[PDB]
Formats: sequence, C-alpha cells, structure tokens
Amino acid sequence: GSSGSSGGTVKVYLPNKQRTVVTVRDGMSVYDSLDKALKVRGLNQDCCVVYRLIKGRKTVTAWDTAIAPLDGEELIVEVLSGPSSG
Repeated sequence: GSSGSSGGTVKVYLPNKQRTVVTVRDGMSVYDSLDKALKVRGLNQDCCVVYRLIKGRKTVTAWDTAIAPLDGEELIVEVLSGPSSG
C-alpha cells in the first residue's frame, strides 16, 4: 500500500492481518529474522511460509536463505494450510 518511505528496514506481513517492520542486516538469515516476527505471535517455521514480492508475485522463500539480498522489499508470512489434494 501507499508508503513513501525509504531507509534501512523491511515490512513483514504476518498471517494475523498484521505487519511488522524489521531491520535489514547483511548477515542474519530469514529465519533468525522472521523468527521474532513469528514468536511475536507464537508462530513457527514449521507450519509457516514466507512469500517474496517479485513483479507482484508471492514467491515462496527459504528459511536458510539470507536476508541480505532483501534490500527494499516485502515478505508475506503465512501459515501452511490448505487441501493439498482433495
């Protein structure tokens, strides 16, 4: 959404129709990053997924992955759920 803000942070969209701004570090991973983002609610990196904003497409992300290559972007943290098949 309209947000004319440019600095050293990132917006994290939680599944709790909520969002949290985190600091962009060049070392930590997405897990250690979204870690709190989850704990804050009590979520876990087991039944949760993070989507990246690419050309307006939720591109799943890895936990082991780094958060360095995430300068100026937004991730969507959701809970793994849905009818796989059937």
